[PDB]
Amino acid sequence: PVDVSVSIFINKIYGVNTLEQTYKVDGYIVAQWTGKPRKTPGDKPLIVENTQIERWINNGLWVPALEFINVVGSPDTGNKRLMLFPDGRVIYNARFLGSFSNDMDFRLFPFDRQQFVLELEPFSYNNQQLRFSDIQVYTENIDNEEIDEWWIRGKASTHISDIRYDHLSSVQPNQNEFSRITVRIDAVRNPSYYLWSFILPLGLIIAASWSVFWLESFSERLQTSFTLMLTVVAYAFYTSNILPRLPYTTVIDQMIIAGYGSIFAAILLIIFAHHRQANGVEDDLLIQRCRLAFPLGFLAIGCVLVI
Amino acid sequence: PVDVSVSIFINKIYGVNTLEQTYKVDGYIVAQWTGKPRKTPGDKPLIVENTQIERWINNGLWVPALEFINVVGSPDTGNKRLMLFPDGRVIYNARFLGSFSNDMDFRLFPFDRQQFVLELEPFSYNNQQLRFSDIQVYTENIDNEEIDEWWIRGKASTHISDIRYDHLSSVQPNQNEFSRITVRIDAVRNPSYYLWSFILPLGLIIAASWSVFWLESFSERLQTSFTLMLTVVAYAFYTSNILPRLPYTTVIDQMIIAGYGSIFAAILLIIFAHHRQANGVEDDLLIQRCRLAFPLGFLAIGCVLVI
Amino acid sequence: PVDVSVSIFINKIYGVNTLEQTYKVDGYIVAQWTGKPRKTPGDKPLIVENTQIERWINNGLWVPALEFINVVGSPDTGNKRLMLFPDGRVIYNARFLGSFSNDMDFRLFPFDRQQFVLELEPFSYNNQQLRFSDIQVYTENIDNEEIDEWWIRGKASTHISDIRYDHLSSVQPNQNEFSRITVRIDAVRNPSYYLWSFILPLGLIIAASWSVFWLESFSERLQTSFTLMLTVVAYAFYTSNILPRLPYTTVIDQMIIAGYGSIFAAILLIIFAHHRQANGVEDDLLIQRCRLAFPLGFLAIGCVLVI
Amino acid sequence: PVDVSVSIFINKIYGVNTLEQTYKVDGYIVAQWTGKPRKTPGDKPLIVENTQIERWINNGLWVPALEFINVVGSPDTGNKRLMLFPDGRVIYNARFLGSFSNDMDFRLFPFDRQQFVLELEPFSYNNQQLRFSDIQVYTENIDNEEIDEWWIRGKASTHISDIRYDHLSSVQPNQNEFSRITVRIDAVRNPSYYLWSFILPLGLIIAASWSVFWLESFSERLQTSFTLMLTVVAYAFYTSNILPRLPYTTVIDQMIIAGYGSIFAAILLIIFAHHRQANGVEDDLLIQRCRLAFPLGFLAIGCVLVI
Amino acid sequence: PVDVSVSIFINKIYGVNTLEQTYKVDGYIVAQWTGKPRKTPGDKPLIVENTQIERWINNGLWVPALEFINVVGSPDTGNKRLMLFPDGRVIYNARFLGSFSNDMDFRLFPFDRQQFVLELEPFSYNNQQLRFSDIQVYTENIDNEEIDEWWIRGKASTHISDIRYDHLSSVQPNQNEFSRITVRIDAVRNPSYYLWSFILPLGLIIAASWSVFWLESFSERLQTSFTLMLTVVAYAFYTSNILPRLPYTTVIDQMIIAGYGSIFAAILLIIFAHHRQANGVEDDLLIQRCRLAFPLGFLAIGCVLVI
Ligand code: NA
Ligand code: NA
Ligand code: NA
Repeated sequence: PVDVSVSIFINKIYGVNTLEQTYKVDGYIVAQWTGKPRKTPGDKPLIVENTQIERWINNGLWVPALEFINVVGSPDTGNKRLMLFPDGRVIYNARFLGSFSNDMDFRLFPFDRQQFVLELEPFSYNNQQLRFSDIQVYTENIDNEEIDEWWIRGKASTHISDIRYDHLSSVQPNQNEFSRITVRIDAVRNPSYYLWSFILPLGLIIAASWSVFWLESFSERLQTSFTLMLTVVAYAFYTSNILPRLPYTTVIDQMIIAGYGSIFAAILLIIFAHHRQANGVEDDLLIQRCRLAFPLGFLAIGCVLVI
Repeated sequence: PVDVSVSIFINKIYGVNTLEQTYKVDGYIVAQWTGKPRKTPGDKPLIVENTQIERWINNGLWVPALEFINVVGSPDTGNKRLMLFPDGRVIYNARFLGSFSNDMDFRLFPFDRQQFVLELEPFSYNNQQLRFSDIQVYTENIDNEEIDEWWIRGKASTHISDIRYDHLSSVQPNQNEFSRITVRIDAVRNPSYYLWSFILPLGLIIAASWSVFWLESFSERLQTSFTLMLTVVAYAFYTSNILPRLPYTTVIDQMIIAGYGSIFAAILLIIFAHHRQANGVEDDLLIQRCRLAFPLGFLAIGCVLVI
Repeated sequence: PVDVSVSIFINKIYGVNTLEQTYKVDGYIVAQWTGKPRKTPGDKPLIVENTQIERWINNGLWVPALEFINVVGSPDTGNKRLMLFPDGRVIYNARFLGSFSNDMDFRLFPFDRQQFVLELEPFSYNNQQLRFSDIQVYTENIDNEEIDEWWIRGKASTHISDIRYDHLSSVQPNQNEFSRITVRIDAVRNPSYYLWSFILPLGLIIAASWSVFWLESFSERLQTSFTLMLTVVAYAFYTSNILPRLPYTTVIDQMIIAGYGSIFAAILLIIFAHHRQANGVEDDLLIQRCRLAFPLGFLAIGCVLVI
Repeated sequence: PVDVSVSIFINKIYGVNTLEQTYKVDGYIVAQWTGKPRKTPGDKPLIVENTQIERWINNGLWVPALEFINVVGSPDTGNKRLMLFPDGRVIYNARFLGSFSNDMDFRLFPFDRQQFVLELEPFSYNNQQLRFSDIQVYTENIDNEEIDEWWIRGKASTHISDIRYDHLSSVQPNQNEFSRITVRIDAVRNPSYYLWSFILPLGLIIAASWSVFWLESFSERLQTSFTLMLTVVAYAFYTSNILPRLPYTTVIDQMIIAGYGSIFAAILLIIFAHHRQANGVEDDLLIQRCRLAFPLGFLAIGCVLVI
Repeated sequence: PVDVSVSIFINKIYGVNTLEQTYKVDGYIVAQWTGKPRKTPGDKPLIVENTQIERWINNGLWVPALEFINVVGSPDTGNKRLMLFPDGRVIYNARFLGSFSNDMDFRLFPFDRQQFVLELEPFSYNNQQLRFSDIQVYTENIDNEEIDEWWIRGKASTHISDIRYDHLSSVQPNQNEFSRITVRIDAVRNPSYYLWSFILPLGLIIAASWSVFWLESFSERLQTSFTLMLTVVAYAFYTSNILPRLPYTTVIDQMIIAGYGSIFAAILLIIFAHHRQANGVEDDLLIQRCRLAFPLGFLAIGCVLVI
């Protein structure tokens, strides 16, 4: 095979779309292999700029195509340089821009700890014809800085693995596995905006929903609970545009569920308190000891749910 | 005709847009036919990368164009390889990315069970000049995994059928039918998010709407019903952006209809209870036996509507 | 002139955007004219696939360009075949995809009855150099089926007319008129979703707004009317994203107007009832005979407005 | 210089985006200059269709590039004809489609009276090498018709002016000014939809906010004012998506401001009426003469604000 | 190296997207270097228009590619002129259009004072082979005018710095640093729209929330506070689409936080006032001296928070 050395530079990571679970990564790729010795004008290496490499490719120069596996849509490439040394090595430098995708598990939404994965693999040549020697990822632009609400932490993990493509074994009998480079960049979500915009207001809504039992008569406490459940419905919409549709529940969706449960349990308890009287003579105070028991049970529920 | 063998590899299915009834499928296509024996440099097969196939096509090589019938917009193709063996066969490998469309029947919205259809057909050569022998679809990347809220179940159904184009019979007298490959991938929607975000909150709203009859006087129960119907209007908006405009009613839209019906039937019954008095002396308890009859009728309605 | 025969095939009509008054039409166009006899390899006709027609065009073959007049944006063309018979005729087959536009009058919104218009006209050759003989439109894919909320009814109307371009008369003295093909496909909007999502809920809101006069005192009936007008404001937003900005009023906007009018007329009547007392001794029942007169006038208004 | 005559045809103006202050204009451009006499096949003029003009341009034909100065993004050109007469003149006909921009002053929003400006200027040749003789704009398609909510009024104003580019004076010593064509199309916004959707409902909200002073006690009138200010907040959102962010106030934003001012002045006046009692014995009627004075002052404010 | 002189002209800055922290800059770039003397037809300089420069580039002319570092997506270039003087200098004039990005710090949101940064750097040639001599930025189109809600103030700051690329040092031993031009355009946000749309309405909401303590009994003041907190929730949504997700709090988000704090502190104080009675005989006036103390503390909080 041909020993190909890659040096991926990351310019910036931007536009991390949580709803679509995609992100956009800019930067440069510098692939370098070796070939036969060639003659250049002077001792200096030749610079082959874009839209003119095609004359060299139609001349017979071996320029492989390196594609991104996990990309979404066509990667919007820009300028490209094919720098030709006369000692033998050929260097293909290109700028890439594309939307990449990952799994992006969302069990803990505001306190999330994710990673951004770049995958590179030759489109046509397998590991018997093109082998990746090593990659050095230069993430010095975003090594210790925060993009949007994501704090990039650590360096970039590099890994070279041989992926196997069973769909291509009908045209290649034995050699049908490809050398893939994986680049992993960790990212920790900053939870401050969610903490002061969704979590603590909903805690205040929960305390206000607890405040129904301090009232004195029945219609006023029903209207109190109903106008509280209306503003609980108000926060049901706000979370519909910050995280996608998930089979599980996150922290904020569990808080919405707890708000609905607290308010409707209060309404049912108030109804059962009102219809407690068989002949309309009994006072209703024995079941209304939930001024100091219902918040305690709610705190126990929250403490269990945190762990 | 020419016997063409296709091997479609599916990389990932993403972005299933329910409102537009489209979805995006990435992957590779490997078409393979046979031709005259040719000579290559060495015994090894020749690899013809992208943007250089045109020299071979202008030289006179037969490379058919395979289009997607059910695609929406232009399929955003990427890299392509035209691998030439010297024993005779020509292999056209290409990467595709495009938005596909299907019927996507939506009778049961959250408990839906749909399929994703890929259709492939030659654009110009009919079955008398190009015949699809067989297709093996390698859906091993998403064989037993869940994309977004869709759990992909089973393998990919393959079928080769001869479709007939009557619009082209004016230029082709007898042979005007084309061989189309259909690839069917089943998908079952995960109903959990809808279950805890729309169905059970609306059930709590229904019980709260039932709670009007436990009040004691008239103006308070009217205001109770009105502030309940306001939060029923609140959920009328939330469902407007999760499923498209349909002639029929789904489960959630039927629940909205049942909420409106319950609240307005309660308001009309309360009004008729108030105006039951001919001279203002009669008590109103005979018509207010719906504390234990109106929910029973609603449960009967729901049980009939489920089946 | 040259007699050109067109056979437009319609694959699917999708994405009818009411707010933008555009729609997207896929399918194929098959133009066919006649020319000098030519020699082909063998007796079989020659197939000229895409991205290779340019060699024949630079060789000197007459391939006219047929553009779409009413299209929005560039029509996203795909594959194209230039099928050359040796008996003389040249057949240009191409696939088109583009957003088309029409007037789309919206007097009756949910019970609308619209049409989809495709217009085709040569870009450069007038009727003295290129004449459309006839068109057969093969709308067999959507002849008797419903797209989105639009039921396609009937076949496709064909018409050939000579349009006149006065802007081009400075460069062409007498012959400056072009032969345009118009294809009309009727479509009837399915009114069910609007009927059970906007019309009947707003009727229930109207009846609830009528229900104010059954109350007994003043502050409660004002708060009743105010919390009803709030949920009338709630439906003012929902209709803002289903139909564009229009100088006139549709059915649903007239229902919103009637809701505002009913509620504010009720508020003004209640205020005038309260201030009817010169010295605070008069009872207010003479002006509150609108329990059986205000709905009757509203029904008369609606019956007049329907016709 | 070379005398160039332009004849701009306007097909349709669509998609006037008020928030972005852009609009889309379709149509054709017909540029015509004169040159050396040439020989054509026969006496007829030659038609040079698109994607084949490049052979004539590489042959040495002078085809200038005319760009649009005020365009947003790349103007999506379509088909183009380079019609060559043998008597000497060369005619460049092209179809354009692009998003144009203007200042679009918005002092009176619903009763606006705007214009749509098209600017054309050669990219490379100044007025010493290419001079625009005259332009005739053929706006006969939209001369007396209304697009969206904009009624196009009058014809199209034509003007040829020499614009000066000081950035290019380092490479051109004296001749660095360019001949620009400006095309002005007036448009009057139809105010009906805003009149019956925002202006008159907000007037009803204003009258309902005036209705607080007719109540009898304090808590009910506070809750009345609060539930009115809630639906004033409801219309604060609806206007956020119909006009962009502006330093000044339009008519509708002034109505929102007047609604907030009326309601909060009523609340402050009610509070000062309640705390008017030094010992709780005084009646509060002297300050509540605003049943017939507060609307009069509001009418004076509105009459001053209109002029 | 080669001395390259740049003269950037700015046509217009538009579409400053605060949520994405990007902006769009149109205009022209005029690069100019020197080379060997050449012969042109006549004494006049040669004009090389677009899509024909490639013949000169394949002939062997040195045209460097200048890229934008901070751009988002591919910069949508338009027309380009390569003006060749016979005295030796080569002038590359091109039009650019692209979305640029900056840090855009948002500590004070409505009273913001930002800058727009354009960065230009050769893609392939380092400072040993191409050196930027000087840049004159001609921002005369927007020198003293306001774009959208941004008032452009001052001229454009020019700076030439040598940036160092450590990722490219594996292919270049010592010379691996590039000359970058930075263009800084200051912009001050106009705070008027935010001042009369968010700041002063929320101040009125704060005063209305203070108004709870003037009521007389308990259930009415709870419902007062609850229906005030509902319209505080109403403004929590409106600010979600004008500024992005930030770790810190701006002015308006601090006002929302202060509104929630004031209302829930009032609710807690009212609850503690109600449960102040050990046996139900004590009057509650000592803790309700916050009619003249709670606003004073709130004013102290606001005065501290401003500085
Ligand atoms: Na309320
Ligand atoms: Na509300
Ligand atoms: Na919304």
